[PDB]
Amino acid sequence: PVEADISKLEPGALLRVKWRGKPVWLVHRTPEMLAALPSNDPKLVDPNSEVPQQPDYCKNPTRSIKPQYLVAIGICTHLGCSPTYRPEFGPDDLGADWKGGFFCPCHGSRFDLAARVFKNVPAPTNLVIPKHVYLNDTTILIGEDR
Amino acid sequence: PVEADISKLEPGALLRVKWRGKPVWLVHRTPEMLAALPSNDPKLVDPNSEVPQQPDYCKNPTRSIKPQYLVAIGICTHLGCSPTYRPEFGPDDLGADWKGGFFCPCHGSRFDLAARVFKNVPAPTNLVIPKHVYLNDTTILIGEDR
Ligand code: FES
Ligand code: FES
Ligand SMILES: [Cl-]
Repeated sequence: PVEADISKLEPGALLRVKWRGKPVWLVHRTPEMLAALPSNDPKLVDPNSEVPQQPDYCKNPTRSIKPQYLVAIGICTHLGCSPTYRPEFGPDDLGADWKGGFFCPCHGSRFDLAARVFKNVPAPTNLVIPKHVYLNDTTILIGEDR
Repeated sequence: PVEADISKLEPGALLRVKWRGKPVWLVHRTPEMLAALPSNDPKLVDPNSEVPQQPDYCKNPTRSIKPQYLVAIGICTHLGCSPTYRPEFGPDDLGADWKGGFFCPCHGSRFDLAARVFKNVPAPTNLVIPKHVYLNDTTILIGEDR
């Protein structure tokens, strides 16, 4: 397992740590980012995380233990590129209704800020969330849980 | 880093985990084993761990964070063989005054239960102790400390 120190992870920032040769992202979500997540539901493939792409303690609307932080494996579920992080709302290239999320540059799959995949892109499932647990408020252990 | 679950490590037992290609041993020491350590001092090369073969939080008489468990890399400091674990006191082959420890089969180097090397053997230093930290009472994370 690897320890992720989020003590300096500012609002909207993304921290990358390596685990089992894979990139693990930790995103500090703002209330604004969180407020828009439910609105994505109708446009998502698996808004309720029914596909087991995460431990049960992350099978929820924000796919996380705490709303303030998203923890997920930064690998596209289509073929494995690493998606770009696009937290800004409504950029011209992604559409005015874009509420922040991730965009895979290899074949266009899109995921929201709970790493849930949108309908009709090559990726068929929400990004994988690894087992993890908070050791304390500013330290998340990735790879193992209680 | 590598997690070592010592929840089932009984008194006197030794757990082996692999870290960076190296064998890491975790030994559950009994009070009897601990009681005998100071007596080895006069016969040891570096009883106070002056040679930096370990992190500072292990630079002490039991070369460990807690007395109950010894954590060390199981590689002989002489030429690299893997020492045998000999916890029993006074076996005929090692001597009646033997208080438990390690015996390297390749050229006879001896180390005590704090992994400290005895005088006049081929190995010149105490076995290396890797950086590590307790995640909780029965879980040790090897390869990192904070
Ligand atoms: S690898 Fe991500 S859209 Fe194909
Ligand atoms: S390698 Fe251990 S005594 Fe030589
Ligand atoms: Cl081994």
